Amino acid sequence: GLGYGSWEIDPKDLTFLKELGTGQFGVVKYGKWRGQYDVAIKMIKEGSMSEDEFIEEAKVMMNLSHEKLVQLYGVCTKQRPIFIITEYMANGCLLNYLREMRHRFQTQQLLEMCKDVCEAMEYLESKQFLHRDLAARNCLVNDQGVVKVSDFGLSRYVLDDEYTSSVGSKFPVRWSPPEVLMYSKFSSKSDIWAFGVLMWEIYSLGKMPYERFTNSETAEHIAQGLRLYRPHLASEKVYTIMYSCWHEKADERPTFKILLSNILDVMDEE
Ligand SMILES: *CCC(=O)N1CC[C@H](Oc2nc(-c3n[nH]c(=O)[nH]3)cc3ccccc23)C1
Repeated sequence: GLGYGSWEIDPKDLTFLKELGTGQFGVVKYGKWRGQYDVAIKMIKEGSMSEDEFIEEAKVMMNLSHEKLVQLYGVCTKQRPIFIITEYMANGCLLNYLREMRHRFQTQQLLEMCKDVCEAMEYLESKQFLHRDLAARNCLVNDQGVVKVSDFGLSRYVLDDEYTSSVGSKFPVRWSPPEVLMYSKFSSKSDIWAFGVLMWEIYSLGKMPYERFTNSETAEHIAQGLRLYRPHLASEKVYTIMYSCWHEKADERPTFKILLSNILDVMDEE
């Protein structure tokens, strides 16, 4: 209506139904838009986010639509705190989902989770959009068990310096290639590295990568050319795919298109 751009949701159209959890920017709630449509409502804690830069980028993120990307519906801008309105994912965080041993996953289900994420990332790569923080903690699971990539590019708007620089206490060291840790070289190939680590998280049922090491020890390990090794649930062919993501030379890592082809080959063979 009158006072609203295409990227802007009237918060008066929201019904709040359940508290889901709290993350980086604060509380997430389940609700309805205009009485009918399931939404997630992220209440952005004051001072957590570069809000004007985020809102400008929200316009670009609105046009990123792929069935394996958590859809951005819009933002509630006129207020404190602002709200980010997204596709509701009833089964929550992929990391928590993997750690629930009751699911008793088949390796075919784990490969489907890798394929879901890989389709999302191939789409983002096709639009020259980097995720910049790909990990199981940034994937969500819907009521049908479909995995979707969430919070793509949002790390750019985090004001907490512990999260944003390589030797920050909250930087994702364990998902980062050597060139990111050594001189902050972000590229398509740092998303590829992260995707390899996400495949390892899935096949490890949500173990922490390098779980016996500190961030400092992890950085030294990977800089010296040492790597994660094969999760017990990963076949030789699955391990070959995740390992291909960790070539010391970034230009020798595959694309998301090549990874998707390799994952579809294994699905057919295994
Ligand atoms: C692993 C990530 C994490 O810790 N979270 C805590 C806050 C969030 O919880 C959460 N989010 C959603 C959701 N749906 N669409 C979104 O953009 N976020 C759904 C959901 C369902 C059940 C429990 C938590 C939860 C993520």
